[PDB]
Amino acid sequence: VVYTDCTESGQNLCLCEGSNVCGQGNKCILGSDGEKNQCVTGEGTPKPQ
Repeated sequence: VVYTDCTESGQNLCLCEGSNVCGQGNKCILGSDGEKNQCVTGEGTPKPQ
């Protein structure tokens, strides 16, 4: 399957780290002064369409 490019910090099923997708149940953190992506644990949200 293929989702889409993230657009808000806290997503999961999106292209977080590079072109690879994270995994529901985690928590990605976008834009953060140099930190464009980081698949960290926590509770993210299924990037809607």
